[PDB]
Amino acid sequence: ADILPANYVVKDRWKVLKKIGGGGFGEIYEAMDLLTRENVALKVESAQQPKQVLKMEVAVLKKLQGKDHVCRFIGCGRNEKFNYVVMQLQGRNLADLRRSQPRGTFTLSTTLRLGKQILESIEAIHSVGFLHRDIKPSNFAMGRLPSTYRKCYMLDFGLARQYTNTTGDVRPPRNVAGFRGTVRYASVNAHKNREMGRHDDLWSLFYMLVEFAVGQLPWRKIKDKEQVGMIKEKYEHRMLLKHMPSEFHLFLDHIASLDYFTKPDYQLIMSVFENSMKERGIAENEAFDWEKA
Ligand SMILES: CCC(O)(C#Cc1ccc2[nH]c3c(c2c1)-c1nc(N)ncc1CCC3)CC
Repeated sequence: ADILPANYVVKDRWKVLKKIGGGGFGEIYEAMDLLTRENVALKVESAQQPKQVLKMEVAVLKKLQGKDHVCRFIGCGRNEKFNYVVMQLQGRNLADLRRSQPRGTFTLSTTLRLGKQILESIEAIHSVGFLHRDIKPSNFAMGRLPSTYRKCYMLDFGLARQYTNTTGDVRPPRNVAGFRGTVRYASVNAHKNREMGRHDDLWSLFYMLVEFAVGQLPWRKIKDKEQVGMIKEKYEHRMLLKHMPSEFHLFLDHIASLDYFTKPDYQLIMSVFENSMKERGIAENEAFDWEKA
C-alpha cells in the first residue's frame, strides 16, 4: 500500500530507492537524481486524498528559498495518481541525535548553538506569513555534505497555517481551533484549542531546549493530550530553568507576555542564546556533541 514502489521513476528523472518516512497525509522517499547523480528527498501525496496539503507545503518551501536552514527546492508536479515535491536530502534529526547521547542530554554548547539555528528558521517561516505549529526535535535535521554538516534544517510544513491575509494583515483567530500537533512541546494555548500564533512556535522551542540540556520534561511519561495540558497549566515554569542559564528567564518572561496578535521579539531571544554562550566562552566553531571532536 506504498504510493511508489522501489525503482519507480518520477518524470524520467527521480528513481525511488526506498521509503524514509510515512504517515496519514503522505510519504517521503530517498530517490536518485538520474541527471545530477545526487540522491534527493521525494515527498508524495495521493491524488485522491481528501485533505490536499502538499500544494501549501511547496508554496511555503518556495517562499523560503534563499534563507538559511531551508532545503533547496528541486521540482514539483501533479498527475492522476500522486502529487510530489523533490527537495534537498538532509541527514540525522535532533531527536535521534539526542537519544544517541549517553544520558539523552546535549552539552550547553550544542544546545545553545542549535537554539540559534532553530530560532532563525522559526523567524524565517513567520517572515513569509506562516506558522509551523509542530516545532519539535524530529522536525530539524543536520546536513549531510562538507558544506552543510554543521547546519540544521527545518522539515515538515504539513501542519503549517498562513496567519496573514492576501494583503499582509494578521487574520482573525478562530474562537476554537483543534490542536492536531505533537503533545510534548505544545504550548498551553494549543492545549486549550485556541488559535495558535507565532509565540506558540517559540513555546515549542523553549520546551525543546530545556529537554536538550536537562534530558527530560516533567510530563514525558504522560501521552494523553488533556492530562499533559493540565500538568503544563499549573507547572511553575521557572523550575524548568533551575539547571539552565539565568538569561533563559528573559526568554520565558517574553514569550509568557505574548498573545496571538503580538509580533515576538526574536532579537531578545537570540541575545539570550548569544549572551549565554559569551558568559561560558562557548565559540560558534566548537564541535557538536555527535562529532569525533
Ligand atoms: C515541501 C515539503 C516539506 O514541507 C517537507 C517535509 C518532510 C516531512 C516529513 C519528513 N520525514 C523525513 C523527511 C521529511 C520531510 C526528510 N526530508 C528531507 N528533505 N531530508 C531528510 C529527511 C529525513 C527522513 C524523514 C518542506 C520542509
